[PDB]
Amino acid sequence: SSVDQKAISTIRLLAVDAVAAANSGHPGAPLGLAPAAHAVFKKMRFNPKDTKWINRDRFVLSNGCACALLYSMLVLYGYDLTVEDLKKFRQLGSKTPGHPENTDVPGAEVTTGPLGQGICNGVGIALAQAQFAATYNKPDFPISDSYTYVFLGDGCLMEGVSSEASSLAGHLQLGNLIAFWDDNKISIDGSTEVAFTEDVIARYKSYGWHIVEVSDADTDITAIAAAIDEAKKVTNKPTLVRLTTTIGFGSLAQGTHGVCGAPLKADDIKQLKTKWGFNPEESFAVPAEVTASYNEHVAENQKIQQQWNELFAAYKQKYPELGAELQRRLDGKLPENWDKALPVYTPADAAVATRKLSEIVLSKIIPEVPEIIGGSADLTPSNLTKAKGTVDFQPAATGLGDYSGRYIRYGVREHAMGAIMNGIAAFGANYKNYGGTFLNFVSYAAGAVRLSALSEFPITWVATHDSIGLGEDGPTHQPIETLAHFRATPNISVWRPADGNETSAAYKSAIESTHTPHILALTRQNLPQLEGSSIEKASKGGYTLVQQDKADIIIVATGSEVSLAVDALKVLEGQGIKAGVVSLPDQLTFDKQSEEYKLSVLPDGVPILSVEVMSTFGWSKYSHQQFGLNRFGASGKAPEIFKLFEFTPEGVAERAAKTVAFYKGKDVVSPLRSAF
Amino acid sequence: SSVDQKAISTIRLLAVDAVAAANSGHPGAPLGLAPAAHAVFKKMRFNPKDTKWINRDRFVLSNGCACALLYSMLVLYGYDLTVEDLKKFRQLGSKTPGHPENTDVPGAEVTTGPLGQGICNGVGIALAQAQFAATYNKPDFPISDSYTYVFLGDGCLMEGVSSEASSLAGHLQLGNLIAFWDDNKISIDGSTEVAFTEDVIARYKSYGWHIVEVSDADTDITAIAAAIDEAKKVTNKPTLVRLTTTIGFGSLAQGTHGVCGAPLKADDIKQLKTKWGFNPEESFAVPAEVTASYNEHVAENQKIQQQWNELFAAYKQKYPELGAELQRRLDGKLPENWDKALPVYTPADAAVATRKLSEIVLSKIIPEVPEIIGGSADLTPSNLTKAKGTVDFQPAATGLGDYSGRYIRYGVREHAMGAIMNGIAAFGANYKNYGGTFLNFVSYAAGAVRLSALSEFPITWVATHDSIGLGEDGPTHQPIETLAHFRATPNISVWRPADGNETSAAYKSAIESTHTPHILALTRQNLPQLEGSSIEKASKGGYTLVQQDKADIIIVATGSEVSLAVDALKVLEGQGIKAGVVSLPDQLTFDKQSEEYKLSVLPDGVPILSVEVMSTFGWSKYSHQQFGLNRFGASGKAPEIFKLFEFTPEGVAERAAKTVAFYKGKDVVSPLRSAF
Ligand SMILES: Cc1ncc(C[n+]2csc(CCOP(=O)(O)OP(=O)(O)O)c2C)c(N)n1
Ligand SMILES: Cc1ncc(C[n+]2csc(CCOP(=O)(O)OP(=O)(O)O)c2C)c(N)n1
Ligand SMILES: O=C(CO)[C@@H](O)[C@H](O)COP(=O)(O)O
Ligand SMILES: O=C(CO)[C@@H](O)[C@H](O)COP(=O)(O)O
Ligand SMILES: [Ca+2]
Ligand SMILES: [Ca+2]
Repeated sequence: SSVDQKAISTIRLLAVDAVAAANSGHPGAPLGLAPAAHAVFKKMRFNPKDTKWINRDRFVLSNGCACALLYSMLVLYGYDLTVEDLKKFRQLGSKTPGHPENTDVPGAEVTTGPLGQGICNGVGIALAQAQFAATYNKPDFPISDSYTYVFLGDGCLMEGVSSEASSLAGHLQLGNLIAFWDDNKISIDGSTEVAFTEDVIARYKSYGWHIVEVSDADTDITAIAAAIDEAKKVTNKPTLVRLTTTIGFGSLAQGTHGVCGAPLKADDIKQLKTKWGFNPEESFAVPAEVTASYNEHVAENQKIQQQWNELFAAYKQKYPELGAELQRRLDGKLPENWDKALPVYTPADAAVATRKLSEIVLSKIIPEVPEIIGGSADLTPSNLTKAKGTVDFQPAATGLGDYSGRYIRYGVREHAMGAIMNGIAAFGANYKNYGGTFLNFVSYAAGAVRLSALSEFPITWVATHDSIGLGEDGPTHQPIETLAHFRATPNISVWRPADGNETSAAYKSAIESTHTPHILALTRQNLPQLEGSSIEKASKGGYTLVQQDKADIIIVATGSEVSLAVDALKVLEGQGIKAGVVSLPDQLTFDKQSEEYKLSVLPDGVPILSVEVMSTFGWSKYSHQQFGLNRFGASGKAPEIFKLFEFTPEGVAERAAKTVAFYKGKDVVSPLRSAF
Repeated sequence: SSVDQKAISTIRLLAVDAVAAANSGHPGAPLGLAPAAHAVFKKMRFNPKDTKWINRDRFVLSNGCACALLYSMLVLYGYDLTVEDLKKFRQLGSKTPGHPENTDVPGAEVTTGPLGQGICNGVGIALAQAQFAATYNKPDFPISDSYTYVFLGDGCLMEGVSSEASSLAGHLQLGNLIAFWDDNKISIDGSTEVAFTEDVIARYKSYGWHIVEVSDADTDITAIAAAIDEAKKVTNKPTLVRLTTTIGFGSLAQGTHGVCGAPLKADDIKQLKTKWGFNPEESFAVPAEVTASYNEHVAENQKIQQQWNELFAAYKQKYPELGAELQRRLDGKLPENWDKALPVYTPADAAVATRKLSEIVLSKIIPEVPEIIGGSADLTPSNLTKAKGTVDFQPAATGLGDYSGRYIRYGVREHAMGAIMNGIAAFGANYKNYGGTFLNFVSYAAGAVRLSALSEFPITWVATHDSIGLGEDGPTHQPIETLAHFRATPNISVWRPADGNETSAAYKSAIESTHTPHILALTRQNLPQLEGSSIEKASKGGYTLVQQDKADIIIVATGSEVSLAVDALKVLEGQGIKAGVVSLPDQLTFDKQSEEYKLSVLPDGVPILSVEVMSTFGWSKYSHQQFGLNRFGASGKAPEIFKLFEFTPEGVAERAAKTVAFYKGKDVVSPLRSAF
């Protein structure tokens, strides 16, 4: 219609003008996708004034560099984002950053831009929706029936992470996921003929996706809407809608890679506007008829949400227990005193691997906290991430699980597991979700892990086999750089618990988290229960395990090296050296403590030696000398590897004694002191 | 035949016995794949006594946990690996580590185990072979005509990196790549029905691969050999051979996930041996008839290599220039004085972004060093990785390039680009190959990058847009943790050149490298030519740029922050503070210098402040105080971001002055000093 065309032109020109004002950014895909964005948002249920409505449809822009398009949609629909914000596109401190950030942009469900992530986030949103609906929906009470709409480009389809997630989403028959491929035959290097000639459609059919092809997505918004209708009929397959578009549609440079990621020339913008009936002298024009048309859809959606609120109230009357649970989750609140389920240990209990302590924690807290779900990337019997008696998340048609299940079989797909976890957290409803693999292969998922931190999502990696302690699998499996990498990433809690109490503290942090992803570095090998550990002390991230007034040295250690440090203390005593021991199960949590608390753990006037069997990077924040492993490991029985590298009570004692001698007659201040 | 069956049983039992002796490891896939390994090695051309013969067929075990199978093959064929080594499987210091390592295992082309890597390495070996053959082959001189055989499992097929590489390998029509899928319907979590139900075959057809299906790969070695013959007829498609096998074939626990990764029970091993005609009381049995049969094939292969050597000698007679070039490369030697092509700059030259300096270096050295090839992951016009006038590596049938081309269009496939680079280096012939992306997205390829370091491959990442200096794309694009991560990985040179001379030094290191991967962290933004820089000094990794006898402080910086440090020196002079400046373009290279050299750069008795606009991790090796960025970045014009975070001459000067005050009346020793 005339107003549809005008809306599409408005979107296109807002995006182009935003890029022009910044003299930076990507106008091509916004021009090519504005018809589809118009059609999809008209089909979506959402409330610009309540971005957290749990039964909203979700939209994810996986091709995040097209975000001038997303921002234009959000402005036009009256989210908390204005034309003045668009005018500050890509400007320092603005609400319109160069790639969409869920923490900064109202209506941005996730942080995208790194290619491949958004579509996987969409799989996770759709996974959560299916699980949520199976958990809460009752006859006559469709509490959850929302869709997940994803836009993606060729770039996302080239990134392996999207293949992983698309395979898994097809396997999981996620019929409320509808993704749209911007099939514009152009990427940054030029035509896709130079690097991307696969039959995408045949590939997606091989995953079990439904396909709808829209041959003229530059203009045929009727076919785009019909493709959504068709997709919604196919309740047991995610759908890929092939949008054949011209990148930069309308531009003089349409269909060229130059329109991909540079501002258009001024004269190009003038002819765009004139051909579409706009004033070439005007920027950021918003015809009131477009606002009005969009406001009609908002009003209708707000009435749908109003009715949903009444449906929820009637739900709480009919299903008081489920209803109260749901309200609690939508309030962002864990069950009262849920943490009384955390296992507690004493020094009289047996040695246990922290992977096994983790299993035991999950077995106790999963029954108490329904919003915990999680899985493993094909390492369930090694990470120990499933609680006996839970059922797998599977479409019931397979006979292998149900959508009400709580345990996800991710397969050998660490990267997509990371990004799917981000989408599950993004869904909301207080989901506290986790994913298991070996610590060394969390690195396969770095692209997503970093976005967990940037997005402030409380996801949890259950990262077992944390060190040379795993033994025979050898240096291809043994972390060296991994903790340093993730500790150097802002906003990642990297817990390396030493024993049962510390593992309960780690999970207490990970589950209570609302804005910080967690990585739990867990052992293959057994560790003793420590004298002096508790959930309370370990919850401070770092704490004095063995207090030694008159210490000649303090040894600060994590995980499996805390027990080693305690054994070294006994060797040192025989050498006439008095040591204290600090356990530092999470450096981030410790960092957040008060300066006085931190100085009580790492005081002035005593040399401090760190001990952790991987990179020494970062450890100078907490120590004067560092005993770590800065070379790759070895394939052998773990105790022999530790002996080889002198991570023995005697080897630690030797380096502690050298540290005491090194600082003899020097003044020593806490590593916590800084010049600035 | 009878001896074929006996060889297959020998292989199976060597593998099972190796796992049994270690009481650790994976017997299931070795049992299921021994028939195929027997058939493939019989088709392969190789010399156990010359593992570097450049026209050998290559074999890659992508499912590296099956390496008891690889080791058994290598022992049986008389590589420098014995039955005594097998008996030390997974034992500290042995030549039979738990996953195959090219540095430790004769006949292991690459380091595998991390799933997905090997098949991508195979794509790279096959890419190099195609390029090598196109470069050197002449009529009547098939210098290079070898195949690349890869075994892989379901796990590798689930990992996104293999999808990337398989898409690209199909695009590249790599007809000498033959991969074999162990289709045994089992992974660690159980049946593949729980997580991996895609139509693998249809997917591979969608990439343009040829398919051969072997329905009984437990016994039909005739069909496996015929599938190789068929694959070799299809010269314009890589082939996937579907091997339908029983995991753990023969074991009481065959076809169960328990046979995947745990030693078999002793009684199981007894019945294996009895059913196949072996002595259940005997371990590591090697029937001499199997040795003999295998030695016949070796002798035939050695005669093929002998004839190849004569073909090469005749080649050098007919094509003296090409022949001498080829001999030089097979000797591992760069062209004499190739480095005289490196650009050199003075302080009178204009400011240049180090990405552009990189382009200029490549434009000068590519014509001089034919063994340089490389590409970009769809960022060619942003990384600036193509030299004008080179042609792309493409099958000529596309019209878009030729296999003699030297520039690879990797598409948006960073992880596979990493692992393909490892395979290109693994091919040998002195290939010095590179791959461009933004530094922040090198992290997508961490799984492969770590294996570059562990494998000692001289690959090069051309990693542009290294910091907040890139500006508007914002925090999803700006590295914070990235250098710390890779610097904390053993054996990665992480060059962050400050100017033209330093960028030439970085490439001199990267191209001369034979055992160390390089990451070149390069700027989007322009940087000045520094007074005091040179290729000679920067080649030391760290060097005194501005010497100040009587320094009150030394500022050590890298890349874009070296110019900042020099500007801070001028501010400090006005505040009555004398500073020196150290440039540290590669910490690893610097670390390898003599202790006296390093102390001349970072002396005792002077506080040292580091300045680098990302994580402060690692910097305490070189400084007393660290000025870095330990939070995510921001979307804005780069100079405004630097101002926001006070990476300005005044902000650096302020922190330098606080550092001088902090150490007033303290004794200061070089950060290079250690207690142990
Ligand atoms: C993981 C990752 N790699 C590389 C980039 C850089 N990049 C942004 S867009 C883009 C091109 C992808 O092309 P396409 O998705 O087809 O976008 P279109 O040009 O059609 O808008 C690339 C390589 C990125 N943002 N993330
Ligand atoms: C990147 C990566 N993720 C996880 C692992 C752990 N792992 C080793 S084998 C394996 C199972 C893969 O199953 P499959 O390849 O089908 O091997 P099969 O059991 O049939 O021998 C897993 C998950 C790994 N080695 N590398
Ligand atoms: O080794 C691998 C990865 O290649 C897995 O098969 C697990 O390592 C199984 O062993 P556990 O450590 O769980 O006992
Ligand atoms: O921004 C992206 C990645 O999303 C690319 O489109 C490049 O950033 C293009 O800009 P230059 O920095 O090369 O000028
Ligand atoms: Ca495209
Ligand atoms: Ca399998």
